[PDB]
Amino acid sequence: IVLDHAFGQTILDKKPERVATIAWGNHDVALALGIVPVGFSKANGVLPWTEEKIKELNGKANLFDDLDGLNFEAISNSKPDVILAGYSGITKEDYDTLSKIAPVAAYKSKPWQTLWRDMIKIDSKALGMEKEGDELIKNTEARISKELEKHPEIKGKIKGKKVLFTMINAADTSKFWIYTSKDPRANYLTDLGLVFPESLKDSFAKEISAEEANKINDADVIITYGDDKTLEALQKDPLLGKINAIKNGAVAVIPDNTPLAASCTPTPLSINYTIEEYLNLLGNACKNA
Repeated sequence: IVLDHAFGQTILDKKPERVATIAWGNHDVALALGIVPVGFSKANGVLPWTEEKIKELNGKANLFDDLDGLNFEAISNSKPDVILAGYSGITKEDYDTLSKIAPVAAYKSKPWQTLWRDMIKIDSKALGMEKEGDELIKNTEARISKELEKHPEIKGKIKGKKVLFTMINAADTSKFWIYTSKDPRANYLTDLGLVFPESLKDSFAKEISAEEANKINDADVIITYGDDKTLEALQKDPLLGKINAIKNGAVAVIPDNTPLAASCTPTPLSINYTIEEYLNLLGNACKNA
């Protein structure tokens, strides 16, 4: 197997008997394909849906201690035939260091800029299951499509609505992050029927000033990580409270440090697990748009 990526070409094992994954989501792609990794990146350490699939494949979860950074000794100790990194933020040196252990399936373009469909495409190809990658993508799309046609009143409230995904901190509202269309969590919203406003363009996210906030003023609905005081807080903000979607209360707050929060960057396993919960949260927010 030949694989082209941001760092060149990778000769991969057609039948990898031992699979390691790093970064976010990559393990879910392997797992959704019936492969239990010999080790995958510990999450901030396993999400409910990742555990559910591991159990269903009669496996156990082996975790790399990837919090402070890549654990090169851990990945090496698991003895992989392939390292899945289709969605990751690896640097040129990361790729080189990792390549001394096993062939690496890196992202195609730039760090942290891989849509959930491409993540499957790269990770499945690196496992010698490119055709099965097609089916996984199709099955995942079917799950999304049948959820929206299943609840036409939620579909009706959210379709056509312009949306921005943000990271806002109540501690500091002078600066906040906007996720771009190259970000998997933002682009996922377009799979749901939402659209991007005219003020979005590259990177996966960009810092913006609250003065530049009137550029985000053409969004119908806003999504951000937060808590039960987030919306009330943003409405109280001298500048951010003047924004359309915030003023209207059309803000979808994803509870920070919950499984729902992690699923925002979608995998076929996470989508299958949290889409009802995610649509319900979006549905109510878009009611205020």
